[PDB]
Amino acid sequence: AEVKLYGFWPSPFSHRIIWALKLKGVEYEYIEEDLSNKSESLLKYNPVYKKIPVLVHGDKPIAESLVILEYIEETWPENPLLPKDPYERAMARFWIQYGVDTVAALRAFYLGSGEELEKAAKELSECLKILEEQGLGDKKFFGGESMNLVDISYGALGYWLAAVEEAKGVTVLKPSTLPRLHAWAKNLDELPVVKENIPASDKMLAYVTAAM
Ligand SMILES: N[C@@H](CCC(=O)N[C@@H](CS)C(=O)NCC(=O)O)C(=O)O
Repeated sequence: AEVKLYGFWPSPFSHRIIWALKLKGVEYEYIEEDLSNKSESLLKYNPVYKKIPVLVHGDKPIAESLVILEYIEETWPENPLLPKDPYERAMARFWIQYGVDTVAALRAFYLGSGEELEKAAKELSECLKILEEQGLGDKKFFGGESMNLVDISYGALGYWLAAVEEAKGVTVLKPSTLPRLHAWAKNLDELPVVKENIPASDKMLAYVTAAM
């Protein structure tokens, strides 16, 4: 109500927006899209990309999850998900942009097989070690003592990557090699705002498996 969210159930890109809206207490109408039979509404609201998610606020559409998250932060500023200091805001945006590199590494791992899969697993691990060492550090959350937009952007490193790891038979994010990032991902997975708003583990696995 007031806000509509066009999504796809198994997509972390959609889950990101749900978490942000719940952290802001904003009520929304969720519309599930069939990506092989896209609604007329989705095609009208996101003509450029024809992708979910799309947030519609008072009949005006915002596409692209990272753009939507910034819009939510600016439109409902209470309970900030970005810091005030411009430098710390720039560091948040920097690590969100590093998410592009992370998604690419996740994608190569997702698609890898044989000695390719072992390559991509090693490269994903190296990508995550940089994120852990230079991004997260010794903080409980990327946002410090509470989640910020960076935590939301990387939350898929828990439930989603875990499902992919199971399907692939290879675990990359593990406590022995990434103790701080693994603890972060586990803690985020156990947070009610996340745990209540991701698919059941069995459904998530079933999905990634199929996709493969
Ligand atoms: N950069 C976009 C990516 C979103 C995206 O890739 N959405 C996929 C589903 S996870 C999609 O809608 N694909 C349309 C299609 O399958 O043709 C974002 O962050 O919102």
